[PDB]
Amino acid sequence: GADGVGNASGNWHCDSTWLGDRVITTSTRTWALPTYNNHLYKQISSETAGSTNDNTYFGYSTPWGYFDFNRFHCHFSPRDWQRLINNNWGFRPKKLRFKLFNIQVKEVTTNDGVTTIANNLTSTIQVFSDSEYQLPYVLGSAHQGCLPPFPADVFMIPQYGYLTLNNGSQSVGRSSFYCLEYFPSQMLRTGNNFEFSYSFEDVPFHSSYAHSQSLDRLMNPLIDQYLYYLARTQSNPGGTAGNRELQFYQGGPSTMAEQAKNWLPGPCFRQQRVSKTLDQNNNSNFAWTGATKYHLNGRNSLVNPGVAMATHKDDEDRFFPSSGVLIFGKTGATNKTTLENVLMTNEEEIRPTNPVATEEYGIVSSNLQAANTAAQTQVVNNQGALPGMVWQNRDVYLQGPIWAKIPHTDGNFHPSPLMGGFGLKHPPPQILIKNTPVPANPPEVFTPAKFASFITQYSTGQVSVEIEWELQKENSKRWNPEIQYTSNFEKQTGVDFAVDSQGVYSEPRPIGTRYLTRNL
Amino acid sequence: YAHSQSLDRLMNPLIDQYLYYLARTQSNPGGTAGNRELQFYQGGPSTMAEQAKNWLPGPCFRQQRVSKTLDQNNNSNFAWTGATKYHLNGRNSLVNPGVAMATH
Amino acid sequence: PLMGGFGLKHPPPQILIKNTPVPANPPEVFTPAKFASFITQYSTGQVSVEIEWELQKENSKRWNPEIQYTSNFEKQTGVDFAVDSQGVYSEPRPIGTRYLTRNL
Repeated sequence: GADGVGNASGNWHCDSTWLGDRVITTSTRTWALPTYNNHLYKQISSETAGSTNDNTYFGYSTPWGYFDFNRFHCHFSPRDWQRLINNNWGFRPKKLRFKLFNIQVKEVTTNDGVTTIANNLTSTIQVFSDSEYQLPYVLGSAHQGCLPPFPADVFMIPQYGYLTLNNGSQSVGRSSFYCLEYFPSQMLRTGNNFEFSYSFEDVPFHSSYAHSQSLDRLMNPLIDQYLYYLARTQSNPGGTAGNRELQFYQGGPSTMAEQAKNWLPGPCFRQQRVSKTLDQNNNSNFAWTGATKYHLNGRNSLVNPGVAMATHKDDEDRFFPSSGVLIFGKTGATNKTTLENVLMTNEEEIRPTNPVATEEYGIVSSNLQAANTAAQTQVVNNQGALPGMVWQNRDVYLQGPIWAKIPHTDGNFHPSPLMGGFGLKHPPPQILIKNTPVPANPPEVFTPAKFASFITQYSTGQVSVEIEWELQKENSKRWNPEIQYTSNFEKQTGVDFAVDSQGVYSEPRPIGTRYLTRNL
Repeated sequence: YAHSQSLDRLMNPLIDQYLYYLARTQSNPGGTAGNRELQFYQGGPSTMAEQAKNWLPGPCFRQQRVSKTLDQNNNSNFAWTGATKYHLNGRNSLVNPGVAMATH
Repeated sequence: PLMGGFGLKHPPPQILIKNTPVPANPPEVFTPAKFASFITQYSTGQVSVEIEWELQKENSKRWNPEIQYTSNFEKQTGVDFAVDSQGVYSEPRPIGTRYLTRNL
C-alpha cells in the first residue's frame, strides 16, 4: 500500500458486467480475523477422541487464516445466476483478481468484566498467497468459511490446518510439517493494501444444457435397419412344444430395444435407494452399514457424492441415492437436522446419458449354455469405463463449489471434481493471513523461555474478488419454448432470495445450471 | 516421490463442511424400539469418513494374500489354483505383477 | 409534479451513505454464524451543494407599479425569518413566486 492512517486504501466495488461473450463478476466483503491457537502451531490427532479406525487422523493446526471464495453465490447474485443459466450452454472462468484493503487492527483488553477495544495503529498483519502450490491445499473440500452469499454480511476468516499421513493416531516417517512463517509474506499496516492477479488454465466449458435425446433413442423411428439381431432361439410356439430354431429380425420402429447402437451409458458405481416418505424405507439403520463406500488402506471411506448418475428413475421423484447427491441446508439449520431442513439436489438431466444411481448398470451372461445347461446371467452393479461410453459431469449449483485441485499423480481418468465444477492442476492459490504477534511487556531480566504473553488483538477489513467468466451461446433451432428458471409469481409472505423481517438472508432452494436443451 | 497425504484426508481438519450426508435411517435408540427417521449431519473433524470428497482411489484387480511366515498360510497349493489370472483365447495367463496397488 | 416544481426524466441522482461495519472481537474459534456484534459508531461531516439557476427577465410595459413581496415595516417583537431569544429559526409564512404580472 501507499498512504497513511486517514486515507482509505481501496474503494468498495461489487457489481456484475455482462459484455458480449463474457461476464465479469466483482464482489466485495467485510471480514474479521481472530488470533488462532494463541500464535501456536499445534499437532492434532484422533487420539484425543478415540473415534474409530476409519476416522483416525494426524495433522497440524496453524495460527494462520485463509480466504475462501470457492462457491458460486460468492460471485453471483440470484438474478445474475439466472441470466447465466437461462441464456447460455456453458461457462468457464478466465481471470481472477484479488484485493485486501482498508485494514484495521484492534487491540482488546479485558478488565473486571468490561471489554475495551481500541485501534492499534502500528500493528501489522501478514498475507501471502501460495503461488507455487507448496502447502497442503485444503480448498475444494467444501468447507464453511467462504464469503457469504449476501454482500451486507460480515464473515470470520476460517483457521488453516492440514492433515498428513498417519498410522492410527500416530505419525509415520513421511508425515510432513509445514511452518507457514517459512514463506515470504507481505506485512501490512492500516495504510497498506494487498493485491494479486491470477489466470485460469484452459478448461472445458461446464455443460449448462440438458440433453433433449437419449442414447438409446438416437435412431430414426421411421426407417428400418439393415442389421439383423437374434430374436428367438425357439420356434414360435403353437401351444404344443418348443422346437429349436434360430430366427433373426431387423431392428425397426416396432422394437427399438433390440436395435443396434454405437454407444453405451456412462460408468456407474451403484448406491442404495432411500425414500423421502419414511414409511417406505426399511426399519433398520442402513445409512452407514448399507452404504456404498470405498476401502483405502484399511479405512472405509463413504463414497460421496460419487460418480455422476441420475438420482431417480423416470416417474419416481421421492427416491434419492443414499450418498449420491449434494445436500444443502435451509437457513437456520443445525449441524444435525431432519429431512425437512435440508435442501436436496437431484440430477434428472443426465438420465439420457447416465445410469440411475440406485439401479443396475446392466446384466451380463455368467455361463456357457449348452443343450442340458440353461443360460444364466449376473447383474452389473459396478462398471468401469468401456470403449464407447459417454456421460455427463455432475451439475454445478449456486451454492456449490466452483473448482477443485487435481492431485499431482502419475495418472488420472477424466479428472473432474465429483462434487462439481472445474478440475484444475493449478487452481487459484490459497491466500493465507495472520495477525502478527505483539508481545506484552518482557520481564526486564533476561530469560530464554518462550513468551506466551501477548497483546490480544484482531483485525478487520474488506476483501474484493473479481472473476472473468467466458460464455457459450445457445445456437438451438428448437421451435418450441425452453424451460426457464422462474420466480414464484403467486403471492407469498416473503420474497425468495431476500432478507426477512429479522434481517436474515436465505436461499430457499438450490439452483442448477441445466435448463436449456440440446441434441445428443 | 511418495505422497505425504492420502486422498481421503485431503480435507481441512479444523473446519466443518456445508454439505450434509445421511447419517441415520432410524431414530437414536433409547433401548426401547427403533423408529424410522432420516437424519442428516455435516461432515466435520469428528467424522472424516462420511465427509464428501472429490476423488476416488485408483482401479484395482484383486489378488491373493500370502504371508512370509509359513505357518500363517493355508496348507494347500493355491499358487496357480488360487491365482489371479486373465483369460485370453482359451489360455489362462497369470497376471504378473499386474495393476499397481499397495502391497500390504 | 402535482405538488410543484420541475418534472424530470433524469432528476438529480440519489446520494446514499452508510457507516461501514466494524466488527467487535471475534470468538477465536471458528463459527460460521453471522456476527451481529459490532462497534457502535457514527459519523459526522459537512456537505455542500451548488446549483446554477437560469433567470427569465421581466419585459413588461405596464405603467403602474407591480405587487412585490415586502417586509412587515411596523414594529414587532421579533424579526421574521430570524432566530428568536431561544435560538430557534422559524419561517412565519409560505412564500410563492407569483407576484409580477403579464398579459394572458
